[PDB]
Amino acid sequence: LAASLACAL
Repeated sequence: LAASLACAL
């Protein structure tokens, strides 16, 4: 989940 937030942004 954490990585998905950074990736998206």
